Amino acid sequence: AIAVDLTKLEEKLAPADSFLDRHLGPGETEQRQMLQTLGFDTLGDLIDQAVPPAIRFPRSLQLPASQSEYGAIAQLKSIASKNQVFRSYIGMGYYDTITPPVIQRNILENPGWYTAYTPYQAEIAQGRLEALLNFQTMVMDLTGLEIANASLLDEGTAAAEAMALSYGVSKSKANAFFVAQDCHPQTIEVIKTRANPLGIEVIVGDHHTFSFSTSIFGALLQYPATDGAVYDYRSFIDKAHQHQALVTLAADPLSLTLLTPPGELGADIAVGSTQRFGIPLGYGGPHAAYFATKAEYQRKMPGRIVGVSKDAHGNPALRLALQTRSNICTAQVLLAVMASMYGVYHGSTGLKNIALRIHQLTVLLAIGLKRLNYSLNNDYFFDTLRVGVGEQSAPAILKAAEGRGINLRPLVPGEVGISLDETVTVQDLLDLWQVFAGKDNLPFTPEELWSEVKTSFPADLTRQSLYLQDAVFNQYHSETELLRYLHQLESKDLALNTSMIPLGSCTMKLNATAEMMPVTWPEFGKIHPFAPAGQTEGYQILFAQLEAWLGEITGFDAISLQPNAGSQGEYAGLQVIRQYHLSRGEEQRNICLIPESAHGTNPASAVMCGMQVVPVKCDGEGNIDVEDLTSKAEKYGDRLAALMVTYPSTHGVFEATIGTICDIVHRFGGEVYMDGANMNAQVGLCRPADFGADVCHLNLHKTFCIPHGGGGPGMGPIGVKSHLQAFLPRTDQSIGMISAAPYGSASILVISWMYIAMMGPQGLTKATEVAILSANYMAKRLENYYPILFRGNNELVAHECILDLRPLKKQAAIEVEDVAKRLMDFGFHAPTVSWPVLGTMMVEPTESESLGELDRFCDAMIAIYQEAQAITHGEIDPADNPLKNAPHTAQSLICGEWNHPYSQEEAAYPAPWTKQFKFWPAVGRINNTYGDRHLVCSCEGM
Amino acid sequence: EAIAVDLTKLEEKLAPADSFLDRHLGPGETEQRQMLQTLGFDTLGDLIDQAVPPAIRFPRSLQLPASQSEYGAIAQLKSIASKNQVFRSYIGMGYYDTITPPVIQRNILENPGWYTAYTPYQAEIAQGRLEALLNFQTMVMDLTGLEIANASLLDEGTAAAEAMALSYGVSKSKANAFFVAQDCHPQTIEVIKTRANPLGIEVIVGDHHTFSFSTSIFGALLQYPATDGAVYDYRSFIDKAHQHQALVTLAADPLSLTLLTPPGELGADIAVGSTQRFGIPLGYGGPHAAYFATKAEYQRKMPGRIVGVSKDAHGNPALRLALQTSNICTAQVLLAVMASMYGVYHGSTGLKNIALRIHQLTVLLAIGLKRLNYSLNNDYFFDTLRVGVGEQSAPAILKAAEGRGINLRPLVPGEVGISLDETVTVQDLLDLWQVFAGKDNLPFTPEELWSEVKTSFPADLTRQSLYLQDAVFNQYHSETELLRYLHQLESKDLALNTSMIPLGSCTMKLNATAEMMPVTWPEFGKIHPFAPAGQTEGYQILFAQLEAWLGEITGFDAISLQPNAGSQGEYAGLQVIRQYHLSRGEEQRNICLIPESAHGTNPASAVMCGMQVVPVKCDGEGNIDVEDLTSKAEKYGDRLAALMVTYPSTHGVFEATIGTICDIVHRFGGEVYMDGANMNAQVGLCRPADFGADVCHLNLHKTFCIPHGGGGPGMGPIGVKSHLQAFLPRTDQSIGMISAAPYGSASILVISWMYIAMMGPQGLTKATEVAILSANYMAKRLENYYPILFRGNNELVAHECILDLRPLKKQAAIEVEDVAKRLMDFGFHAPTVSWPVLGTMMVEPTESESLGELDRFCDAMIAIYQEAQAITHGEIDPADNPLKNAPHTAQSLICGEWNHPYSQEEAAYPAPWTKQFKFWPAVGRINNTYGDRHLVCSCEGM
Repeated sequence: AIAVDLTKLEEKLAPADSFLDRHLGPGETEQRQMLQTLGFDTLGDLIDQAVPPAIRFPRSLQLPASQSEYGAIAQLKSIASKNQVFRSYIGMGYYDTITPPVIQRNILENPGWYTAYTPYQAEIAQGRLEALLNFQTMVMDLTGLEIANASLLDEGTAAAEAMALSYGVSKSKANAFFVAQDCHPQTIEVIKTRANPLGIEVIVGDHHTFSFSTSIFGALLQYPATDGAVYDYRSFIDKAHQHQALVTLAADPLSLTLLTPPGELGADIAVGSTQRFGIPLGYGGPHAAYFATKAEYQRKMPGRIVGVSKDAHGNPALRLALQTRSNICTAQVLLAVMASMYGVYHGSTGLKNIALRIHQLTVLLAIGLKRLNYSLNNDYFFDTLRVGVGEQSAPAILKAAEGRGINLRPLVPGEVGISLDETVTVQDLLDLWQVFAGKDNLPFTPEELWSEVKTSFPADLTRQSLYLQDAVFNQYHSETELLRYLHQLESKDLALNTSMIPLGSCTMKLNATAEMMPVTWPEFGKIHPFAPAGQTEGYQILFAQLEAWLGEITGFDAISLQPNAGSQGEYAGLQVIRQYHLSRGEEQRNICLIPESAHGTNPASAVMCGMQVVPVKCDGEGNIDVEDLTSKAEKYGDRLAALMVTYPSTHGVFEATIGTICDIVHRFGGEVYMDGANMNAQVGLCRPADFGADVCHLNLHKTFCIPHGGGGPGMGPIGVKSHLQAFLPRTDQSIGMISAAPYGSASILVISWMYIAMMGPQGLTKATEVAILSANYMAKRLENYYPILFRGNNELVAHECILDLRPLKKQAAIEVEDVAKRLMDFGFHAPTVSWPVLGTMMVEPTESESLGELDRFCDAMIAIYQEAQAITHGEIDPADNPLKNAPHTAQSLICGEWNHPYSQEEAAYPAPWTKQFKFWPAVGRINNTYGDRHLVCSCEGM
Repeated sequence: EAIAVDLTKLEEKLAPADSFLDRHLGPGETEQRQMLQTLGFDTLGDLIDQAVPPAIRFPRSLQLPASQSEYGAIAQLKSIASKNQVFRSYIGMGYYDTITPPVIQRNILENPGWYTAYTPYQAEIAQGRLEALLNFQTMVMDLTGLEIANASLLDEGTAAAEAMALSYGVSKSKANAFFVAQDCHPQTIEVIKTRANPLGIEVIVGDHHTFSFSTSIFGALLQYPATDGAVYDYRSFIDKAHQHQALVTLAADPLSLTLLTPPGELGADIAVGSTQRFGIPLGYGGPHAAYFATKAEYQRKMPGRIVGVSKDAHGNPALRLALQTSNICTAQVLLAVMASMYGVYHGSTGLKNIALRIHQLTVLLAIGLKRLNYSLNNDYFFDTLRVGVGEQSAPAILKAAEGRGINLRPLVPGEVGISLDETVTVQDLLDLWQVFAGKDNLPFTPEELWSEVKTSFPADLTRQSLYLQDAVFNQYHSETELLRYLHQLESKDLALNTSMIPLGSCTMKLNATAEMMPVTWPEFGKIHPFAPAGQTEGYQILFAQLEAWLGEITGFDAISLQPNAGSQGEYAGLQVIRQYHLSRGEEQRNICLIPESAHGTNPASAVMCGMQVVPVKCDGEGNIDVEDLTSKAEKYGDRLAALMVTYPSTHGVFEATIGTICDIVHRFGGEVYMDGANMNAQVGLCRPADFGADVCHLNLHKTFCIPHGGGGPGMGPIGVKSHLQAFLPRTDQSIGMISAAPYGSASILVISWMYIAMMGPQGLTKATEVAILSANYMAKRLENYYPILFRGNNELVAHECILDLRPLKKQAAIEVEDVAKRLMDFGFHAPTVSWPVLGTMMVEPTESESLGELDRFCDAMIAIYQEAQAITHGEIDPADNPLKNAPHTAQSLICGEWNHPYSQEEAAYPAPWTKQFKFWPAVGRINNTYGDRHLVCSCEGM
């Protein structure tokens, strides 16, 4: 009414700063130029010919009008202010921690560290690869095990991965997995949810009293336990081995500075969270989980691993190793970088002092509580006490704590848990004692307790082995030293603050500063995921709005924000479809149709969901073969569970048959799952639910601006129709838990909230249309040099195109890898290489890159084409030329004798923009086969 | 408490926590012991006893709060900050809220790559900030319509005082009066009067309309728009002033100049103002870059620094500081960079739209206030209304406003001022109307007023000329584009995130992340400097603590935090001394003794203070000649105002005679002023007040961690003895105002508070001691290669040493400049060149740099020594060698023919560390003489 009058007044005013104009690369003049090149009169005409009219969304998205960056920040601040930052001593796998300011500013808030993606092009990712190598080394050192990966999603899913590995290397027919009842309860739920579709029996009970009478293939033990108790697990481990089972310890890595580590205990696998290595609570995440095991299991290791290899010059160089190896894809790289830098900055001595101090404060707390006549049940503990208070006092104690802004853990009636952490001071101790005392004057003085403190553990739990002894953990302890180390690593990596990284299937669009800013507000970053609901009302509002907006964008009736990667979204989606068929009394439906062009996460997820994968052929033009789909649907009619489809296709094509395809699947009793990684071609133009999908996931780290983080973090929320809503993961019928935290990595959800709020309905749709314009523009510019492999109706692509480089191989013996490395010399990260089609490149510019930048990339590809033609025409040595020898380091050009049939200038400055700004490749071409032959995954190798 | 001290004893029993001192210091205990052994001492304490004269050694610990961790100090400051209230201030008076584009906040203001280097003395490794400054000059020239502009001044009022001084210098008449319009901002008037006082300049303050020109003036200052908002046509006043041989300065709001006819077109001779509202936080006063623009004829008369376009050795364009009576040194570079990036990001169209919108909202506001029967006094305005409400209503309106978190400006009884700004929304106007209406239901609807708005100005005030038409202001409007432009410029510059910058007299120590963080908390950054005291209690506590702490460190009885540079500190100190002599009835005391080794700011400040400078000899050993001092003090006995002394000397030496020197000055009736730029050799070891200084300034941006900013911002607080306290600048006896804001750049004072709070008394003293250790270590390493020019008693230096490079000139025809450029090829910024002694380098490592870093720098100097020896010995051409051809760009090594008697590898990788990480000089050696000959100070030239 008045808001309406004001809104109308505001529209009369001179135009304010529109975030849309900062998010888009091409402005209106640049857009018109691109349309002229394509032969289209208007953007509307292009879009009307690209998107099949039938699936087209017939109206504007119903979303709030766009806000300025300033206004959206103000609105979110108001929301955030409703959260309450307590001192949470809840524990359960999340403990407050001090992020060193230098790491917060120069990594977490530095787009040089958070904008690149998975290190597919290793020669221009040595910086984050080194940080990941440090992460692996820290994990190996602390756990006492032989190999570790470059992170998993969270503790619970890492434990589930340990269950999967154990099942896979089992010698027996055992079908049961033992889970100690004192694992964190969310871990137990994640495990059960993963075991269910596989028919694995999960036995949950006291590890002291497990009979080994039912055969098990593995066991999971918590160290220290969820209630804080430290046990000697050696005899359990011995018996498990006698019964042909592997043992996984979920072990707190900070505690391992003091306690005998899994490796020395005889454990086969160790998992856990590195959250308390300086990563914000984040109301659940993101935090890098670790996974360590024996070298003999390396081929079964989930996720990615950094290995030390050598380059063309014989110099040490890092790369992702053993890539032939779970459905995990995007992981938690940025947070693994942060955790390893926490280890670098603190060193072995600093880390140990952090744990010692925590343990001393906990022992002191215990002594004081004993004097207050409370019962203390943990014989030994690291940071966590189990306190017997009685049913009558427990609620009153919890309430008194809350009165002082403190949360404790309700365990069982009459018992309360307290977990201390790096933030705890002696003043916090006093608060706790006064809360338990029920009065401020205590029967002891704090200092007098110290003489009674024994902080030692028994010999059989006392660690003697050293850790973090490599120079990297000792050399960078001044702030200035770490600043410089971070800077030198960062300078090796080509990220979005340098040039466009046109990775097909990845959507490397703008990660706007205003979107990133709220992630580190304490009101979002400092909340424990299991804090009482009364303290998290701001997050509640954030979730409700995001659920509504993503529901409107996808057309789905219900949204789950829990899954913390695309892979997890797919898995959650298939789990809900499975639960749906069971709810109908249709237990025999386990066939999952998957087109041959699908992302590899798809069939991996289906198999984890107990489904049998049946491939569906692609036709002559690369599209889903409808006849073949129909034939297979008919054949598996009684058993059809699902079709997993990506729209537009992984070929970058808008198939007009998508509706017909969904009808066929439904006709034969299946559900339709849509992989939503290509949603950047859809938003505002079409909605998955409207054309027949029953469920989809979204990659917020592709389409909705969560940064690529060097390979994580992501979020993979799912949308479902009403008939599936009852089965969504918990926040009688739920599938259980998919992620360890109820809302996964909640803190980063503010990024996508900010994007939607600043773009508004017209803005979001314009972004999609420009993403499509730019993809078609590059295809048009390059089509005479590299065949465009797949095109849709009207000869248009969607948001990405595939360039066929196979002719270059035939004509000049030039490999796709050669072109990828040569682009480095032009100052560019290669697009997606050899997926979904071997020997090709899939290029996705997104809407955020300017025409000048698109033209530079096209000009680079055209120059490389002309270099390849020189080889073809025999105008230069086919084995010794810039393509074969790329990337060219400065040292390779400047040092030693130059024996090539081309100039150093041709090598380093092959385009004029490189003489304005030169990005230097840090190492020469990395020998891939050598690194896999000789797996070296720790700093000892460098 | 009691209990508090008991918690302290307990905490001390715990395992050692992360201590900020160990992050601040470069060398740890092991490294310190190694350095001490090379010096022939066992302990640092024993070395310090020999370095500092026993007579002046502070005999106890500093009385300061015990050190806090980074986490604890942040928490303490946060609780202080929370006592400030962030209102919507429409106070105006030269400060207007503005939106700092998040991308600029994150990637410049919060990026140590932009804030850690200092003045661009070595242009070849500072092209990035030099370009940003060129953009700033261009922006100022375009908007003001004047021919030249500098690279920033300290604030608006001092810029106007600089304009007064320029006008005085060029006047040929006997005119002694300067006219200041009474509608200038009142703080501007007081700064002007304070500067005019010691020079005997008559300041006439009155209505410009009625100034008679009867009294001869040399200059006039007019405010545009006026402080009460009114926009006047100043052409006729300017014409009359010129007929009376006076220069006219307009203090002109640069945002308003997107709409209003600019000073140049009006006939103005000089334009000054603040660029604060180009996206710089209010900062409770600063820091903000002021501008100064004038006609080309007055170019050798311009205060401050200016960037000019020149060319390098290869003929390519390159920037440098050009044209090397004002005392200004450190300016506001970082904030000039921010303001220029605001111009780059918004462009001419964007800036104009921001101004148009503000003006439209202001016209809307006035129309509504009129409908409410209020009197609107400004015929024309930009953003500021003068509202007649009557004496009775004014207090109730101001209070109602405060009730909604709004500050208005009390002008005169019965009149209220309102200045709108970039943050203002239609919702804010509604609040304003309701506050003035005294109720929420208005007799009009917001939108219905729009038909009445006439936002045009008369033709004589309407700007037609264009601005910001250069490509740089058009090409970077997407966030991705600006991110990449910022990153490219940043990459050209060598800052503290790369390597040590051992600039003598500059103290390039750690600017710790924890110190920098609170600068951008809204509770510090978003407060108007003239907000009511009730809203700034957090700042009140901050100032009181900093004053107490700096008082304890210096031994002085009172501290003024107002002066916003070392130069301003010196000037404020001499003003207080002058006022002191006046208060005793001793008007004839105007002689200022100044040793010949003093920083050039010293005599400039003395002259601005109406004093006659008398030099004092420095002896053969480099020290103040006590016999000469005594003779000059005797000779000028009855006229002696002051001695300005630096301790330790500008030669880096603790003179044992300092106390005797002070006694002599006092004996002859003078005061002692100490230049405190070398306080990094003093903290905890001696105190100026204790050995006889009456007043000193501190450079917070040297000794106390405020970052160097690429050449600003700084703060120069002064400490005085009790007998001078009455005369301190205002926040019957005060000297008036030295800075435009009562606490200068208040927001950056949190940096020094954080440093002191985290270091504690032992930490601060250890820092001083390690700074002395490291300087001595370098001197010892280098002494057989480069003569150490001045040493104290016991053969030790203080915190810096002077390397004599003059023999190289005699032997090899090598200049200091050659060595400075060659260091670039080793990855180092040169130390201080040719000051205080021509042909030498003064090296100050500070305590924050590691032994490894100190050793790399010494090793580089030793390799250069050997390169010079090769020339001396005829082993390499004396004209064609790496010293003469430095710095070497990558392109000069890679492109074209290589015709040198040394290899490209010897040029680019002269030391092993350069093969681990190489910093590339962006340009070759810049031609200095050519640049000054052909002064080009705008983007037009490059």
